[PDB]
Amino acid sequence: STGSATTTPIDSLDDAYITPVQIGTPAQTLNLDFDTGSSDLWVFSSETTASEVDGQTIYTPSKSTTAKLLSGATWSISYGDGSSSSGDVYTDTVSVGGLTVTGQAVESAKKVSSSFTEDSTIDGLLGLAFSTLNTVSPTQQKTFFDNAKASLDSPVFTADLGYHAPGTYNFGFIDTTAYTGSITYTAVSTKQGFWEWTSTGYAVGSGTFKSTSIDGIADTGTTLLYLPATVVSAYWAQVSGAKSSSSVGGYVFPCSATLPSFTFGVGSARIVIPGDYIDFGPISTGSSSCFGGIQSSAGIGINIFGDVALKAAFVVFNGATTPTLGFASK
Repeated sequence: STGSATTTPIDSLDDAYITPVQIGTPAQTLNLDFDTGSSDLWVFSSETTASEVDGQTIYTPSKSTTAKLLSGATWSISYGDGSSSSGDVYTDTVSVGGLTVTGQAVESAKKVSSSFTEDSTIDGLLGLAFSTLNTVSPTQQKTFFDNAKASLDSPVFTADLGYHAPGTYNFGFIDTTAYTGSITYTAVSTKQGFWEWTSTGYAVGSGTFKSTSIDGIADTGTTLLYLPATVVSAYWAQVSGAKSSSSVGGYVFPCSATLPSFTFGVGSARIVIPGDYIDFGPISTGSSSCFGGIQSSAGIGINIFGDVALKAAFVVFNGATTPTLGFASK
């Protein structure tokens, strides 16, 4: 089997991407944030605290003939931006882009933190990291990809995120029309439950490439590119007026700037992030100070190849017995 679904930016900055997911019988379609950095599929629901729902589409398990309470199971998760959610668990039929999993754990939110409430366009998350990170207790549950894997034509999914435009998540096949040149594959460590890999270095603009190992995670659920302070300083030093602002919470730059590109290494291959992808616009409405898309990972504890990096590439998440990651230009 295979699946293919379009993923759409939630706003003009590509702050996140949503992908329609069919849950239950008859189908209830919710727009979920596919997140290769976590492993829980959770949704706004009929059980969510009413004051914490503001415009989201909810899953109502009582209206699904295939929903079953997973007795005794609870979940609770916290994300890297400080947001969180928790609740109980159903199993139900879940389909993405024509690919169907029966008995998928659908984690129903009883509580969500303020930033989720405020994100009216995100109806939940669909985790695509390794199932060892799934938070369901006392019986850990498998991700959608883990459940679908055996049935897929090939045990892979791909992320093809658009810049200020829709893109595609495919399951079970590699669309050889969706990228240019060849796919370069690179080793993955699953020791921390992430799609963790090591970039071979970087360049700023038209500058020379610096060969240096940068361990980090391919994370579709994180907006920006978070890299070591040395790398980030070298980038922003090429933008007149750019500075790190403690009050804003990262590097800002004059909105009048033309940003240089940023290149990262994948083995001997190179992915180029155009400067425009690094612009996240005014820090507040009407400001001439703009927020940067490359930020320091210092104090996160891990480097994160988020959407800013991933949207510059066609990315293969290869879930073979020994997982790997592939990157191609597009």
